[PDB]
Amino acid sequence: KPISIIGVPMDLGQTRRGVDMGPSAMRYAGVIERLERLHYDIEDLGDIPIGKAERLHEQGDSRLRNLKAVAEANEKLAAAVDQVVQRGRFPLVLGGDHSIAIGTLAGVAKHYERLGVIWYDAHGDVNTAETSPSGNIHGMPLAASLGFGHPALTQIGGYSPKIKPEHVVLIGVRSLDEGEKKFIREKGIKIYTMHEVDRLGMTRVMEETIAYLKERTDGVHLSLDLDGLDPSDAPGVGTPVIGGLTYRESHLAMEMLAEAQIITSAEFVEVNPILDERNKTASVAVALMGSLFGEKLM
Amino acid sequence: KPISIIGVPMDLGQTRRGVDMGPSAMRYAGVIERLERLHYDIEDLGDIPIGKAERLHEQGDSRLRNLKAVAEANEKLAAAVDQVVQRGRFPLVLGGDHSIAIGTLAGVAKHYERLGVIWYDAHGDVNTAETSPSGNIHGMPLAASLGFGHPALTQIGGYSPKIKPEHVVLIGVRSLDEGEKKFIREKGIKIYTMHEVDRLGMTRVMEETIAYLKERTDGVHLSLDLDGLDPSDAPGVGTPVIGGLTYRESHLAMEMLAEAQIITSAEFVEVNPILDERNKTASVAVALMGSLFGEKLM
Amino acid sequence: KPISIIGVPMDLGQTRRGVDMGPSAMRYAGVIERLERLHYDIEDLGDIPIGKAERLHEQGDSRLRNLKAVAEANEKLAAAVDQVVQRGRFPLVLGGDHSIAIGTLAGVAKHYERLGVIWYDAHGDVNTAETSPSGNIHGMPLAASLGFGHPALTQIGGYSPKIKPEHVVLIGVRSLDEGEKKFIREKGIKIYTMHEVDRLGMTRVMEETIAYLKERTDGVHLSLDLDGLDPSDAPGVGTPVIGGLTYRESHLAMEMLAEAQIITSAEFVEVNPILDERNKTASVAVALMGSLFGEKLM
Amino acid sequence: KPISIIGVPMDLGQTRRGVDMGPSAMRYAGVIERLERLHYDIEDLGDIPIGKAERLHEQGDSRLRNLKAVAEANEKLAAAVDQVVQRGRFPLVLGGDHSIAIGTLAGVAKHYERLGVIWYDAHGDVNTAETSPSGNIHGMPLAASLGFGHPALTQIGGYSPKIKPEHVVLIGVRSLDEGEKKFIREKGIKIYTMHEVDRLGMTRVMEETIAYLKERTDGVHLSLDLDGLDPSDAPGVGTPVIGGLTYRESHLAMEMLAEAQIITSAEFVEVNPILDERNKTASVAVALMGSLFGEKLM
Amino acid sequence: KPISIIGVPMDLGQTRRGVDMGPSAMRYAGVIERLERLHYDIEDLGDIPIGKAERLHEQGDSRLRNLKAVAEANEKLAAAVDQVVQRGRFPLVLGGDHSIAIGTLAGVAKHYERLGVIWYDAHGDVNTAETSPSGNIHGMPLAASLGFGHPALTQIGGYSPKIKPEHVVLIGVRSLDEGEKKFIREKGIKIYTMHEVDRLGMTRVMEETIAYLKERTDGVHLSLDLDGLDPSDAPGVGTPVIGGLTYRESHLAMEMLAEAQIITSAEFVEVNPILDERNKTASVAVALMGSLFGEKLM
Amino acid sequence: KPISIIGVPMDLGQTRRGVDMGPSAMRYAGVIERLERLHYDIEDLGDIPIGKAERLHEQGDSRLRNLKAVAEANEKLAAAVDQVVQRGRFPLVLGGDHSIAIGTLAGVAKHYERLGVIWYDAHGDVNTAETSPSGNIHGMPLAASLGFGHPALTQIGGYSPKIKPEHVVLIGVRSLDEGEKKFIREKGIKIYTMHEVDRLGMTRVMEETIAYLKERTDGVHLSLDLDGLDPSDAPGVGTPVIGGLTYRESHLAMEMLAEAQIITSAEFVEVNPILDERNKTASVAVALMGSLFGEKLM
Ligand SMILES: NC(=[NH2+])NCCC[C@H](N)C(=O)O
Ligand SMILES: NC(=[NH2+])NCCC[C@H](N)C(=O)O
Ligand SMILES: NC(=[NH2+])NCCC[C@H](N)C(=O)O
Ligand SMILES: NC(=[NH2+])NCCC[C@H](N)C(=O)O
Ligand SMILES: NC(=[NH2+])NCCC[C@H](N)C(=O)O
Ligand SMILES: NC(=[NH2+])NCCC[C@H](N)C(=O)O
Ligand SMILES: NC(=[NH2+])NCCC[C@H](N)C(=O)O
Ligand SMILES: NC(=[NH2+])NCCC[C@H](N)C(=O)O
Ligand SMILES: NC(=[NH2+])NCCC[C@H](N)C(=O)O
Ligand SMILES: NC(=[NH2+])NCCC[C@H](N)C(=O)O
Ligand SMILES: NC(=[NH2+])NCCC[C@H](N)C(=O)O
Ligand SMILES: NC(=[NH2+])NCCC[C@H](N)C(=O)O
Ligand SMILES: [Mn+2]
Ligand SMILES: [Mn+2]
Ligand SMILES: [Mn+2]
Ligand SMILES: [Mn+2]
Ligand SMILES: [Mn+2]
Ligand SMILES: [Mn+2]
Repeated sequence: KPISIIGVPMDLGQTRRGVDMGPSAMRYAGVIERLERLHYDIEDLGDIPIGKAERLHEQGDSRLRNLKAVAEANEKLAAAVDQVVQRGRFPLVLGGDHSIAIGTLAGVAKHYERLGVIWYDAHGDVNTAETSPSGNIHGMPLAASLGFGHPALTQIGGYSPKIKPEHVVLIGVRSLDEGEKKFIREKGIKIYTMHEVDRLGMTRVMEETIAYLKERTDGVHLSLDLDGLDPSDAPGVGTPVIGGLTYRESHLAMEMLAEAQIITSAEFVEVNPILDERNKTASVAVALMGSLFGEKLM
Repeated sequence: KPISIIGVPMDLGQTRRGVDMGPSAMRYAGVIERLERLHYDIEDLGDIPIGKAERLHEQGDSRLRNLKAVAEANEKLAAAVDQVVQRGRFPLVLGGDHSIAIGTLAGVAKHYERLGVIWYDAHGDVNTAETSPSGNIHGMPLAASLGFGHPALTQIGGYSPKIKPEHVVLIGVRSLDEGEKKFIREKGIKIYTMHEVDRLGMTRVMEETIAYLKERTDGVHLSLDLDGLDPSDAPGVGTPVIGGLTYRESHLAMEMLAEAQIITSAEFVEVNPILDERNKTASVAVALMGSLFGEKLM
Repeated sequence: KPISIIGVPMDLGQTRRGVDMGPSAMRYAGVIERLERLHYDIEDLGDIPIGKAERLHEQGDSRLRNLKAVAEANEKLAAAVDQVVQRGRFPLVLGGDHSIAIGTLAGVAKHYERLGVIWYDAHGDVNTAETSPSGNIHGMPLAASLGFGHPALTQIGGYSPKIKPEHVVLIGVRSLDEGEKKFIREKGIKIYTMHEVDRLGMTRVMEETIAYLKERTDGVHLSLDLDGLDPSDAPGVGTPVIGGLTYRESHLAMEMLAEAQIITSAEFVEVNPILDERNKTASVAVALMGSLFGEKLM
Repeated sequence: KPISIIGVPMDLGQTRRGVDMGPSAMRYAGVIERLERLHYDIEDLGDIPIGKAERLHEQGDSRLRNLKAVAEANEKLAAAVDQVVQRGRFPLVLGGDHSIAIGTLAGVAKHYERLGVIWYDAHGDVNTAETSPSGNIHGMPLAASLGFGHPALTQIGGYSPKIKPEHVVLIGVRSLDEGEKKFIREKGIKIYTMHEVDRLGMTRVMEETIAYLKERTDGVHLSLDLDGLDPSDAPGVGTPVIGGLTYRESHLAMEMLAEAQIITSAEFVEVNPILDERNKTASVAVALMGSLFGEKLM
Repeated sequence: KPISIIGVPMDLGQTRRGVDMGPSAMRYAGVIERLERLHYDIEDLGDIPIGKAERLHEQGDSRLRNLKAVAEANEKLAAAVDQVVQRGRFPLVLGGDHSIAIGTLAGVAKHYERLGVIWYDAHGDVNTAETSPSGNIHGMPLAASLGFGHPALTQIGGYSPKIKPEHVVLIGVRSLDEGEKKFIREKGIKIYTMHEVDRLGMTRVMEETIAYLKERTDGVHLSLDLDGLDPSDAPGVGTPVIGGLTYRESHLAMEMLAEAQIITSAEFVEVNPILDERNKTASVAVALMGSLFGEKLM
Repeated sequence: KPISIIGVPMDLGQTRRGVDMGPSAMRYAGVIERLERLHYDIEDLGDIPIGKAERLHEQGDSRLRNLKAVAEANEKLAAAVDQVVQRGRFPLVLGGDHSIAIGTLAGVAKHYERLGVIWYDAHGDVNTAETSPSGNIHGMPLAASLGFGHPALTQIGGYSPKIKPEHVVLIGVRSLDEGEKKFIREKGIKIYTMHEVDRLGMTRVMEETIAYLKERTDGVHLSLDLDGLDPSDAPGVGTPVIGGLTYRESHLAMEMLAEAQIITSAEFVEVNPILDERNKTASVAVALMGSLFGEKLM
């Protein structure tokens, strides 16, 4: 299926500047060339216009920092993504902090009976203004997409929820806030923390994830945060957490997903050139995209 | 069970200075705060007074360097540990070189009918003055505790042996002197070298270890030497050996032990701030203690 | 004098992508905050719109790569800069590759009888299509400003030359093409290569430079390329050359310039976040700007 | 079986200078002492004389760089190796780029009815002048030994082919040219790329490899290219590819081979001191040789 | 003159733990052997007992963190130092944060009519509770010794001030708070910031410093903070500031002081093993002490 | 004057293996191409055959390790060098440990009435079997050439001494054994240790050196040991000593020598690829040769 790339230069979901340079860092890491080689009809729809944040003290949210600008940028993204899907193309969203997942899922979910989600990440991203310890919206996209959070976030695209808890699989988690542990536990979300990855191995984790979703969804969205990889492999992220997934485990994951042919949309986020070492993180993302989209060693 | 921390600023078991700073390096890495967060009644009983070495020339044996100071400090440690156990508290000993294991086991073992031991280490520590290639007592604590070695060491606490060979499990070993291989083989001590870790995987090694001990001991003492981890993960040790256990394998091990609820005493040793990089090793030790004591990602 | 910042996201002057992210990397390194603290009336006029390059094979220049887009972007910059000067403000241009110096000098020079230039750089940037070994325009701005090169470049702003050879001082040079050595020699341009910096010392080099220009110009433009600093101090540049000026020599230079009060316009260029280590180079630039604009240790 | 070491200071199989220093870098890393310690009768037959290449423009094929010199040096190697085998000794060849495998296999194969080969490498080394993207002969030894390529290479030792496709096992591959993928696929060569190693685990890949070959060969030659290991473990190679085999996986592999007792000849190649960090790569090779030849941790 | 070493395991002058390990890190870096080699009668009087701080909320001033404990420990130090001077020995104090200078100067100054001070540091350490931006007493010792600050600090040893402004020389300064710049300016304290060191050169700064003090004091105390050196040379400090003095400049400084024979007491402070790389900073301090005490290359 | 390169793969003057790879490490760093570019008639006469060391036990002196092999290789070198000089060519010797200086000076000195020597090094190399703390001949070449030492070394080439003490200038020294300090002092050899370099500056040291020699010699031999540079700039040496000459000071020195036109022979020694980082040291040596032989930045 033809691919359409949409860059979302978003950093309002968190406080570290530079993550808005992620889309172009990845473009410069050769994302187009990489995919063209796989003989794909690849189109780059450019970047979503992101607005600026007003004085924190002058406006609305500390438990929900930059809510208006984040909700507006996400409305735009949701529309762009909805259109690509309508054109029968695969939407490949390049971030940008994880708050953009709200817009991506808003544009995709409407097109599926039961959209599944694989959240490849070191965190849960299931906080609400009530549970968030930072007020950073990039830590709330999954919860918001499940229909939990501020209506400005849960209603993007004009509907909610975008997905169901039983159709979500978290992989690589190693940092959850107490409220999130409760959320995950209570909503019954399938989660493979680093304990399970270490204990079962990435092959088994992926086999189970693929079988679980394939068995109950009609589409699967891959939401990959580079912080899911160990900081030694992906240093250019704002919220690094040691003891993460390796470069190889990640390529294996992408290769098994490609093999399964279940991924119908994807986004690579949190690439921050300014916290990186010579674009290493953007390069890992592009390599991972190569695997996801069909590259084979043999 | 409430925890009592006992620091043992010992460096007389070997020749590299600085390992006596281990206890405070770990305190500075936040060992108390870390454990308090797990809702533990944690108490820090301070440090065991360690004496200074006698004239190297007038000293008893080059095969048993600093024997008297080491045996004396170990008598004190054994008494302090014995008391904690008698008070119904879990003794958490922070070293200090591995020779302090002699004192820790002397204070604990008397309270169990069949105390088991998990020796997480890159070496065997089962040398005697006859087999030791260095004369360093930190390479003899396991043998001494099994009743093999100089009486000044084997009789600490007034009894011997502290444990039986069939109740010991070595994990992560990758450097054994010939006499130690003979000792292990002949005493029939269960051992998982890096070959078995690489071949079987940490999960299986831990499962087997836990089941083996759970099946025949009434208490288990964890004796963890930071040199058991790869020098890239724990550079601050006096006897580093490449090709070691990773950060994740070590957390998995601690998590599986926590889950099993078999650890009744523990000690983290050989942290040397002076051979380290910004307290990285003390930090790893504290993180490992967090997993051992119940932290869960989910 | 009030400062007006103009970002020029230019990378068409050379081939390494990412240098177009320099303006924002510096903004993120805190350029505004830094200058505001010096109690300056600082204004950020945003970025100059840069056009895209057409197929190399489809258009005009290999000895003059991206000539049209480079000349057009420079016309825009020249206008923006001209306006700031007319408003009686100091133009502070943030790049972007060095080809933007063509536009900056085009906007400034018209306002001075004898504008002097200090070219802080590892190279000479005095090539023409005839002498250029790469066809990269970022290696021709000085020559073009002196009136030597393609008319599309020498006539920006509608006049030429912008400056005279006798009013130019090169500092930190350690890589000159043969044609450039001839150019410098023949035009009689004052140059302090690393040999002179090593031999005389930065204090003497700066004293002489300041006295030389102060004695014959009515304004001095500082054109600072980060590659002038050693790659160990400023790794984020496309054309690094070892054995460069140190962090301290650079701050000394800026401090002596501030003291002299001869700098009437300035530009910091070649900052490339994508070839950098955690924004180190953008940070050095901002620190250097702090010194240039008056910061004092005492 | 006694061992005879043969150094082959070859760099003509590729373009990076320095790989000719590999034999001595390994000698300096202690290859002799390491093996003597295992109680081996070890003999160092010195180095095979390598000639200098003729003028490239006067050379016969650009798709076959340095063909004459490489074929010549290979004839000499084949003779020396043939002799060692005839003397009832194990030939241990130290390189030198991988093109020397042509000579090693030429001297060995003639002595076996069905010689098996384990190609521990990141590449396939199955190119021909037609498929080679570089013209570097170090990327053609496996194909040449299988009887595919220039006769100057396929006829070394006066016979062909040296081995059959069904007796070859590639391990650690992560970089194959299209022509090579077709070659491997069509010749039906057993291959375990990083996908399989990641998916199945080294233990299983080795068990299967050993069982497969043991079941159909009368001798097995190990041709180990240090680039098979991750560049972080073995940086001193001319063709590094990230996402490689770890230090531990490699020792496990060697240990399982030693255990199986199937290796009848071996060669360690591509060590380049000039692209290395303090002889790290030569040291790894020597340590792997120690495992291959019988070292045991327990 | 015989030397008496006094360790002061102090970290209460600031907030980073570990600087209390400085005295022993330097002992382990070989301070005694180094000095014995210079044929000195060296004596190690051990460490000054430091108390623990009282509850912050129950403390008297947040602008003066740990005031009681710091003042107490300083009284003890002053007494020990006073005693060494009375015995006709040179007091060599090892820290420990810079707040200990209050105690060192208190024990020394009383023995001189006009004690001079050389403050080798990146900061001024001339803050008061009013000007301090942190409330950390390690940033107030110079002012306190000059008689400016809380009486608990200014009256240590029972007298004040210990020294006069005209007898103080600051070298290597590159970080002064506004209040401190005003203080230095108004008290007329001689200061050589990095600008002067860069501009004049270390040789000239030292010649002038030595001549200035030699001309008006009857004793000179060297108070050397390792943060005065660049963080690349001395990473183990709590308040690092880039663009510092080099390893060579520091040895030159010590060598010129030794040559001048004006140093009558000294202290090396802020060494923090826990923020260091393999005891590098403690080693630098010891090497500098070797130069200060007479080592000569020729 | 045409240049003739003579490689001397010598490591018998010391104990660390690998320095014998120095000549080719430098050839691989492009020494020929570098000099050809300067329009030199450059000829590479290959390498001097070096013999293997005798049984350590049956060897002549532990105070003169490998004396016979070292003296023999030096006889050969002296002859090869003597010939080059007789052919009117400049002898450029590449080492190899510093003991080869004995042979280089033996072949050159006979052709001058008063040959001067510039010993660019971190050590003095003026030990004898009596003063040597190691027995390593690479620490005795200067003394031997001055006629002090074992006759097997002092009589190479059949005459002695090769040079006079008043015609020698040591630069960069920072490590002298006591006997060497006495030797230097008593023979009245001109020496600029790091103290003088730090105090006077490289420019002044070079000016003085050049004038001193120019005023009394008819030829000057440059004997440059890479250990003269700081280990951070030249890590690939067997006897590194911190606090050395920088990359720039070394280029300045070479440039001033080139300018003076006094160097009539030269040798670059102690490059050890095996203790280096990606051939960095050989690269520095080649760059230095480029400056020595006339390269100019301007
Ligand atoms: N997309 C991310 N990087 N999320 C990190 C979230 C961290 C933390 N749970 C928070 O809510 O602040
Ligand atoms: N299997 C693992 N890698 N576990 C990591 C656990 C780390 C630590 N105990 C935490 O809770 O953050
Ligand atoms: N606890 C330790 N670090 N032990 C290291 C022992 C090393 C060696 N086996 C010895 O006996 O000397
Ligand atoms: N499975 C492993 N990691 N084995 C490591 C063995 C290394 C080497 N053969 C030794 O005996 O030291
Ligand atoms: N602004 C620059 N970085 N210029 C580098 C120019 C390098 C070289 N002289 C060229 O013309 O290609
Ligand atoms: N004084 C200096 N740093 N000179 C550097 C010269 C480097 C080299 N000879 C060149 O021409 O590029
Ligand atoms: N032995 C090697 N390093 N081979 C690398 C081969 C790389 C590539 N397949 C080629 O044929 O050029
Ligand atoms: N299992 C793995 N590690 N696979 C790595 C594949 C990397 C990438 N897709 C390639 O073809 O180069
Ligand atoms: N001894 C020191 N490290 N002093 C640092 C002082 C920093 C700052 N001027 C303060 O008063 O907080
Ligand atoms: N000569 C120097 N190195 N000056 C450094 C000054 C740095 C900067 N202007 C500051 O005030 O922090
Ligand atoms: N060329 C050298 N690297 N010489 C080092 C000499 C070191 C010491 N002075 C010795 O005589 O052993
Ligand atoms: N000016 C210098 N850099 N001197 C370095 C001297 C270092 C030390 N005192 C020694 O004798 O080794
Ligand atoms: Mn996320
Ligand atoms: Mn141990
Ligand atoms: Mn430039
Ligand atoms: Mn290969
Ligand atoms: Mn201070
Ligand atoms: Mn030397």
